[PDB]
Amino acid sequence: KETAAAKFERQHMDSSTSAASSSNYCNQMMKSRNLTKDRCKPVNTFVHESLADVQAVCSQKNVACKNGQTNCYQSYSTMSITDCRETGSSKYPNCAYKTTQANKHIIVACEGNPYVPVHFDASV
Repeated sequence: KETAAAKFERQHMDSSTSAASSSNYCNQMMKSRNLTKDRCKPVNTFVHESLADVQAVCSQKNVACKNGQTNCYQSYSTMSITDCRETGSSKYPNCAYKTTQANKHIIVACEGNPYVPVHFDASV
């Protein structure tokens, strides 16, 4: 099964472009990233920054998540993003989206495991 981290890259990362190049960006990207495979995902954001810069947000500003959890982080700087929002005519399998370009701070939930001892090697 696809990992949680890979699924985030698939749904949100587009470091290959600096911004949405046209009004059909979302229609194309929601389809090519499989976000319209079985249903039309309603709202989705793509981030036009390097994978290193997006992963770095996990060590930036800790803020509360929408659901009340405490593992969300907000980027210190704004980032180039594209908001994809379904239009009213959107009807699976013919999903349809409005593309909006923005420069905003992103807020993402991060997961990992702390760097801790896992084996005892020797003493000296």
